[PDB]
Amino acid sequence: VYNDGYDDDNYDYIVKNGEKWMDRYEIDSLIGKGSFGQVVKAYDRVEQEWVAIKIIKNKKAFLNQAQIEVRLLELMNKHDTEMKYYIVHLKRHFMFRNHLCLVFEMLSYNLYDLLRNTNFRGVSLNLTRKFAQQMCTALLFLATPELSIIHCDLKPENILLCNPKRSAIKIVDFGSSCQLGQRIYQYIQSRFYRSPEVLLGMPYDLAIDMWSLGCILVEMHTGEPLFSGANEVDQMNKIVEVLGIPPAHILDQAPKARKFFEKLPDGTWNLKKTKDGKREYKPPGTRKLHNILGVETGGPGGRRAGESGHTVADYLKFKDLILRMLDYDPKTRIQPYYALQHSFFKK
Ligand SMILES: NCC[C@H](C(=O)Nc1ccc2[nH]nc(NC(=O)c3ccccc3)c2c1)c1cccc(Cl)c1
Ligand SMILES: [Cl-]
Repeated sequence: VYNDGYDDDNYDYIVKNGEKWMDRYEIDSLIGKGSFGQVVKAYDRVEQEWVAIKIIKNKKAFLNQAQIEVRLLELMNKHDTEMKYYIVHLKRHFMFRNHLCLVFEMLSYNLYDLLRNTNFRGVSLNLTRKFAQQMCTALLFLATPELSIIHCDLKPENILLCNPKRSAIKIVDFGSSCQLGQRIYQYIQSRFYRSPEVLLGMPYDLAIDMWSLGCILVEMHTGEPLFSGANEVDQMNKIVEVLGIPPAHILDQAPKARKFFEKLPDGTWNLKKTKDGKREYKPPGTRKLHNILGVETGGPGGRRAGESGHTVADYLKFKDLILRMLDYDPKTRIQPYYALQHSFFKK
């Protein structure tokens, strides 16, 4: 028996359709599972609305981290400006049957579900621009000095539509987030969206979220992850195919440089030597975003040829923004305020 029969063997609450909690919430059903717990849909009798309840796993390490999440959600939800409306709203939280429960405003499907719905053809450049703009505005809000919040797990599954037929989005899952100067983990971010500084074991700041955004925006237009590594070695090799070897000044300070690269007597770096015969990656920097995006050939896979809103000029602007978001140097990587001034967003 776990938690007196209330929990399964993975620390999760065994959800039961129709259950009424605290003479207030009427559980409709389980609507998602993840590493930190479950999200159920529930009707709130007192406020008379549908809400999403995240039931955190009944396990100390999960509980203690989720408490950092709550503090951050409360700090974001109360901070004064209107940019705060890109962040999901925590309505309240309580303990129930030894689980921490967070009650959220109801939202629709995530950006991954949207892509799946197009059969991974990708969404239009116009829709991509709308998501990009909203996300940069969310990132500008997190960068406001009082908050200085690093999300740490930006990816299509954590950006949700408010309404399934409309373009407005919100960011969820601050379960791994921290504030600048309160960093506690080293292996963070989903692998495909993971930044080079984290791969390399280096100190990291808010710039890691802009790296993830760049990866996300390409994926949303092409339908396909930009850097789809099966593990860390493979993830760094895939980044290198597109962007080249990272600059000497970063690798010279990187504790995990030698997991992926080796230093030559001249002071320059290469990828680590591999078995004779064993070709697997394109040579450094020869997989061009120019071709992935199909800038001059009708978009990703030619699928946008002779469509409105997908001109060569449009694509050149989009490509420039993306490369500025995928700068290897977290100190010169484009910051949210300047990204919003990019010609890609001109009216
Ligand atoms: N890294 C995944 C973060 C998600 C997540 O979707 N969290 C949400 C937070 C707040 C929220 N408010 N409304 C939501 N809507 C849905 O979950 C949903 C599901 C299916 C179809 C429409 C909407 C959601 C979802 C998640 C999913 C499953 C379990 C957890 Cl513990 C977290
Ligand atoms: Cl969440």
